[PDB]
Amino acid sequence: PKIHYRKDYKPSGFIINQVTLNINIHDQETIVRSVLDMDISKHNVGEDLVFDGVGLKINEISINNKKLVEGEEYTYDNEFLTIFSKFVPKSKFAFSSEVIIHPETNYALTGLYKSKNIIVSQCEATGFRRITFFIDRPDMMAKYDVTVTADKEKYPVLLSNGDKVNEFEIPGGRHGARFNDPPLKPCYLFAVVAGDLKHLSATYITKYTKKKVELYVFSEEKYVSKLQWALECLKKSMAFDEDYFGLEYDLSRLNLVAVSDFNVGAMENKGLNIFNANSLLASKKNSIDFSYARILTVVGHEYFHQYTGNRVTLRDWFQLTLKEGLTVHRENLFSEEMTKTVTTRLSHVDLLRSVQFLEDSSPLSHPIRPESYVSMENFYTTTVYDKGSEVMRMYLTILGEEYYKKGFDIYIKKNDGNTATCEDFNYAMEQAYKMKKADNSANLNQYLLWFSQSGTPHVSFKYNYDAEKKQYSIHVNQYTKPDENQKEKKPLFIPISVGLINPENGKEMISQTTLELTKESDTFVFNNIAVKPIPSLFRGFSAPVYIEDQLTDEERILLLKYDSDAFVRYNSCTNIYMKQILMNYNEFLKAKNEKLESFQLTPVNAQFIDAIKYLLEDPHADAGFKSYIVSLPQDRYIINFVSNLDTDVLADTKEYIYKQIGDKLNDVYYKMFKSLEAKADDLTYFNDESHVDFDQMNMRTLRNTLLSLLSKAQYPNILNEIIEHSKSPYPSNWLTSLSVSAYFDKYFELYDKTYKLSKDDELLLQEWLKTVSRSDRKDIYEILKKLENEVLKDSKNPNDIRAVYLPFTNNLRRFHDISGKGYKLIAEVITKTDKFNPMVATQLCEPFKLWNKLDTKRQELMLNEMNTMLQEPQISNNLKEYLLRLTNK
Ligand SMILES: CC(C)(C)OC(=O)N[C@H](C(=O)NO)c1ccc(-c2cccc(/C(N)=N/O)c2)cc1
Ligand SMILES: [Zn+2]
Repeated sequence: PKIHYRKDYKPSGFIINQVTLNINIHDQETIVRSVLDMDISKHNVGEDLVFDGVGLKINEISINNKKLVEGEEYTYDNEFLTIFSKFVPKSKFAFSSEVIIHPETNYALTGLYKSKNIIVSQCEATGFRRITFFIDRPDMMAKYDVTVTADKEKYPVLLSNGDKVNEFEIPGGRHGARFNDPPLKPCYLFAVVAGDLKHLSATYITKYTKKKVELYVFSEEKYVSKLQWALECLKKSMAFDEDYFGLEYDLSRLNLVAVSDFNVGAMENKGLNIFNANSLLASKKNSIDFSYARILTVVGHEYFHQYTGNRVTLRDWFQLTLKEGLTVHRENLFSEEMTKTVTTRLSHVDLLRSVQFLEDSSPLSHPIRPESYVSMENFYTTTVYDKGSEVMRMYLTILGEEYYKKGFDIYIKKNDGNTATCEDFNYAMEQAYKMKKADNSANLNQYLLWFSQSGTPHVSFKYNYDAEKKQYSIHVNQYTKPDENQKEKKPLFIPISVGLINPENGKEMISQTTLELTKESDTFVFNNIAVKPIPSLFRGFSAPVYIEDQLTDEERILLLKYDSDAFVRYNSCTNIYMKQILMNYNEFLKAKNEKLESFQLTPVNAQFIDAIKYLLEDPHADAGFKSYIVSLPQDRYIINFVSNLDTDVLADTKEYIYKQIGDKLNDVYYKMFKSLEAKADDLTYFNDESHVDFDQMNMRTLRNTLLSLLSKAQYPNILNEIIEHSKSPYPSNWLTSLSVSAYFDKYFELYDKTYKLSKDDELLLQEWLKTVSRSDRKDIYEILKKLENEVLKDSKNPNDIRAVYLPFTNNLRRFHDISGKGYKLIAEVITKTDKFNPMVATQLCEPFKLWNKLDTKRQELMLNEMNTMLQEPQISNNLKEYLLRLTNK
């Protein structure tokens, strides 16, 4: 297993100036002819000419139109094509080859493959080598001339990068299309699409140069009615980059294409963005509410790549976070601006502190710029993406909006058209930092540690207030636990957005302030503070850290009710919950360990419950925010704070706490559920696909959250509501009716009803599968078997497989069954999947990421299944490398 180190980057000894492709698609095979106009670089030392090439069937390879002979002129081991230096020209030459590939049987969805009746490519990161020979790395920039030929009635629409410069008929019912793309690009941005595609279209006129841009969104004919929202999102995306960053699109046309089989959400191929259907297609009748935020995010994300990734590209894959962290950040700014709801920011903090914090304390922990990799197909992590985005966001927090826009523009203008590294971005940010602090001595050298240091920092606080002096002090400390990446952790540049709240009237006591913590510890002093304040710390979650506020629950309740920052309120509620959870947890744990016949539990803080009621009953309070405060922290967030977690005890803890709050607030819950119905389920714009109300969807979220709480509590005659709910036109509602009916005998009745509603829409059925998978059923294992036999079968669609199993793995009490049958089940699915799609197989490994955090019994159970998987003879390099690192081998 070859290990690539970041320190070992060297430019190639070769140059590829021009690529000329002929891709001829037939039913049983695809013939790929390629001419590479190449040259010798200044770093050449007379080495062999080595091309990447995986799974290629060689018909003929040549140098300068002279046929090459296999044996003494070249060798091919199905991974590398080696041409011995003796036969490699000393100056400009042409390499050519013809290979046969097989998209119809390519189930790994990398390279060229067939998704239902659409031929589609996916080349990032190392997929182009599966199509033809190439030096498959992002710093090999080349021009592209691409011709695609196929059967006309099966594949009337042909697409590739650049301008379509020719269309022509071919004897035998075939046709061809030529695409020339003069600007240089890395090969991972190459794309080709063929199929019977239908489209929606629009023309966008850019803000400053008034350039006309054609916008096309494609899908199969059956789902062409689900394309409208996507087109709107694209328009919104183009406008935002124009308005915020002053950046326009530079090409004449942009195509968006949905396919049913895709490993991730989407891909940013130049002028030809390719989407997982679930991240591009939606209609109000056939999609749940989450689809609309999802499409906005993903469409936006791939668009923003056009600058941060496509025009300014990567030198090497170790710089991945430079285009991904930055593009996610750009997407967050976009989505927060589009939704105008505080839950947008809250949701991505919620995801970070759950999933990413878990990864960062796991054996898989890595910095956002790793020092090494084996399998590139394991490189695209929540750390690189989501922690990366938070690191990119901190630049904005530190600099402020004005100087950030300055710094960002410096980055774009200086690096446009060439490759870049993380240092290039920090440099640009540093220039703005100098201008902001008004001295060229200031620097951001320490900030670079955010790129190299792994692990989540802990930030803790202590306070002093001198009433006579009117002087307030915040003593801050930071620490990162040592791991396998750094034995010794260094202090980071941590920006702490703070406010001081007067507890007597809830007013701000100081102006907007961002504390710059650059040492292991510091003391921040504030003068003329009239009264002892309650500190509002890390507003907007200004740094990706563990926040230890050391506040009393009384202080937290006061912030929850009266603070101005949405995150700090949400975090205060979170912190109150966590304290309660930890307390009830080893009360239950002690009772179990000591086998007590009787024991006591500490009740939920009564004033806390009162504060929740206060906020819920406030008509001006945000519905989305409301849904968060009545929900306990994610299981994967809680696990970060408990050693040897007994999942049964945690389940009992959550049950007690939910019941405690329910016993006091169920009447309030029911009252709100009924009073919210009118506005939440308003059908006024149900048939307007371009009208999306994120506030209204948040109202539905609240109703479905409340209904779930009421159903679990067996609230009087709540089954009546559930039945009525199932008749709602909104899928979010009638799918909710299915899941909440799990606590009643009408479950399988709604099972059949909702299935009949879902079965004729590919994406809707997958949402139905998710709903069933996450149903709180005691017979969930029997139900899964039913899904496998009657619906899933031997589908290789990643959307189907993920829908059936992933939500189930979040069933705390059932997936972590002490028999280990849950671990056994998913491991079977992983091994089965690994035989045709190694990438999705590692995705299915996610439940195991916390294995060393559980109780000793469940640790062993999980470790056994992982070792069983590791011992599969046909295990992929992909899965093997992942499980080896996860199990510390
Ligand atoms: C949700 C979000 C937009 C953040 O991520 C994606 O939907 N896709 C990411 C991305 O950065 N898009 O711009 C993504 C992640 C991994 C990959 C990827 C990496 C390595 C291999 C493959 C591949 N060949 N899949 O079949 C795919 C492609 C896109
Ligand atoms: Zn991306």
